[PDB]
Amino acid sequence: MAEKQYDFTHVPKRQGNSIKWGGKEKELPMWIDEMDFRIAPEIMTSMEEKLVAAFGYESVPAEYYKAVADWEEIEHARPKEDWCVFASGVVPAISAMVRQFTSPGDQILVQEPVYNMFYSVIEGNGRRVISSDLIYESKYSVNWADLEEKLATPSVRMMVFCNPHNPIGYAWEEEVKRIAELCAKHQVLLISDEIHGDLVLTDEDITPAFTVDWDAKNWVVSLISPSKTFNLAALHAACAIIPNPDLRARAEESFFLAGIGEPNLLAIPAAIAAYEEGHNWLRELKQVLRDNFAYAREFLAEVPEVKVLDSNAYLAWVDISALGMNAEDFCKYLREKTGLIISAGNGYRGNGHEFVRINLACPKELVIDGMQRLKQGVLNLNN
Amino acid sequence: QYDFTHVPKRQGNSIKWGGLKEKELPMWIDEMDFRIAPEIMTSMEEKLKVAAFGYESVPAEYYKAVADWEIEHARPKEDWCVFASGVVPAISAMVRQFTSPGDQILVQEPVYNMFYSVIEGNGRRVISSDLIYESKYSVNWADLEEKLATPSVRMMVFCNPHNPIGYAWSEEEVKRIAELCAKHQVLLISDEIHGDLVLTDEDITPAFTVDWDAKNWVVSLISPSKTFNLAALHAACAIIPNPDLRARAEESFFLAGIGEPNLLAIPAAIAAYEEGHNWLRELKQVLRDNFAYAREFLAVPEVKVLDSNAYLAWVDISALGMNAEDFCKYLREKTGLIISAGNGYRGNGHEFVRINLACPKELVIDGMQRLKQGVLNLNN
Ligand SMILES: C=CC[S@](=O)C[C@H](N)C(=O)O
Repeated sequence: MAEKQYDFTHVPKRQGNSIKWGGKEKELPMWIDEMDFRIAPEIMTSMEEKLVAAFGYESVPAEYYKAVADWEEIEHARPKEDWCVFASGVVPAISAMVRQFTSPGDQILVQEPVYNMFYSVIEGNGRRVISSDLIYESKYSVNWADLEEKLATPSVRMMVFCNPHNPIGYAWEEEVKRIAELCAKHQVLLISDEIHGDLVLTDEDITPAFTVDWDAKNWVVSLISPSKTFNLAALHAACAIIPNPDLRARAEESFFLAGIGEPNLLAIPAAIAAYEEGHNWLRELKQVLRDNFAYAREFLAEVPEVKVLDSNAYLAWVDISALGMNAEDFCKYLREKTGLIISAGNGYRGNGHEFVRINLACPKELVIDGMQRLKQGVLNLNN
Repeated sequence: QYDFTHVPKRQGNSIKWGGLKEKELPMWIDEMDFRIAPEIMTSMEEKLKVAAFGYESVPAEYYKAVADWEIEHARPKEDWCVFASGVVPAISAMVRQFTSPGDQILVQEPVYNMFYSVIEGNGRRVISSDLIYESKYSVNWADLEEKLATPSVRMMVFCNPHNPIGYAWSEEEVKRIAELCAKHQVLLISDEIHGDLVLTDEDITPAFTVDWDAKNWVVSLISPSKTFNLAALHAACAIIPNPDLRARAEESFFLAGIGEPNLLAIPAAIAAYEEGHNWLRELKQVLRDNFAYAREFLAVPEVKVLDSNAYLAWVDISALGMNAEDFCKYLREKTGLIISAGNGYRGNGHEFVRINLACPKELVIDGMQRLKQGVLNLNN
């Protein structure tokens, strides 16, 4: 092969409070959205240098927005640094922007099936989910007429738009300006969560919503973070990109009010290192991930009873309807007999009750064992 | 056994130290100029070597560390305990969950200015039963009960030990307040983030210790952040005896996005609560020393360091007849010493300065001379 500068073979050893690896003998979790790779050693170096030995209150330096705008220029479209505001997390920032830009009672449009934490922060904040469901016929599709009639609804004040879309792994262009343009037209804030934007495995690119014509650029917020990209979920560093100057200043005051406007001790130095010294680690990763998807899509093509969707952005969305069993029970039964743990599609709503989600961001050895645990689980049902 | 003489060299984005002029001495904002406990430090660099930082739950050891630590004071039941990334944000979330917009929320002015940000910024209304200032503050118990009895007063933010006065309330006072709140079905939020830093052996009585008339109406908030110089760790704990109250506050932490620990919060905090007793014992001796050196030097008799039993020195400048802000502004100007104006704390704060003493005695030396220097140029 072409020798990889960095280690994509060795599974980090987590402490016992890890959600993914914490709490049975010979069990294999591929459900929760975090990698099983060591982070880039260039980020590790930045973290270690910061650990000054006194960790008092921290401000957000102009060097953070500069690394952010640079990464987005080099890897995708350069935002203005003035557009940027730090927040400690994507979902935290959404939740605060729900509380800031909508009222209790207001509806918030999503596209089911979608990341299950969207429902929690909309419903838990006393707003109401409305969905222009995604049409499934081995691809999903947008019922645009149904999308427009929901946006025009007076009580529909926000669209939370997954770009690219978890869990179907779909990277939306042109579709994104339409969506922006329809939001603007009906005066609906478009919140573009782009947390998976860097992990497009095809060289299709994501279209950040902040790049839309000024006709609609005043109705958009893009959210990025290094977190899913460099395996730093617990770093609590994200970035809202908000061109409308009043919008942005109001987002920022609510981040403060919520307690998610100030960086923790490593959020600044590690994020800057990722955004400025992480291109080469990512490019290599993307080769390991492409290789894992190929291996998995190919092996499942041994299990004809399931149908993987055509992804274009590391999670595999797998159609298990043929087994004629509910994904919650399948995932339960599959676990108890094989020790493989994958995430049932129920929680993602839409047609999720027919699907399962398998996280392939792990060394190939675990992709093999995983896929084959899955084949075992299927074989036992037919016997 | 531990270093309290050399000031950590911060990166450029420190609030306290970032972007200061030459020859400027920051003694205003509440973080220390000491390196942290090596045992804490250790746990941080071990966690880092994991080299992958995905989602972390809160382990029961975190609540056991917290209960064991509370040796220092009172043992909360481990089930009562709920992680949140910080004290003020959990105050912010409990305001939104437990009151309605327009409701009133009672402080005892003068108090820590962040209490007004979270009360007013959430569209709630501040009402104060001012503490009666007579070189010390006292409580008007008649006034406090009338206000708590007002139907639109739904909550009370109680600072215990009370910042900026530096006063750790009596077991008597603490339970009397909890009885009145419960009498009048007002929720009592006990900010106890300074409880580990009472300089006298006069220990804090955490609101969670009050008995079952009123234990159902209390919430205690603690945190290693002030004690161990960890404001950027984002690790804290709410102690909430009432379980239906506890379950609700927990879902409000999760929606605010403060209910989940960062990559360091859990192991550093467990390190602090399990092994930081000796480090802290030695910190407190450094602080009684600098408090001692501070009051004797100022006794500047036109100012009055009033009796603090817990490291921010609340200094009365009423005899110089100068507004705190205009004073602290003029001080920074000619002398370079930066100190917190009392105005932001409301009450009678505009006649007081707050002075941070958690720095090596040499910086305390330099600051006190600077302050005296200032007081003399006003008279020339
Ligand atoms: C604790 C359960 C919710 S979990 O942390 C959300 C995560 N991105 C996932 O992939 O499920």
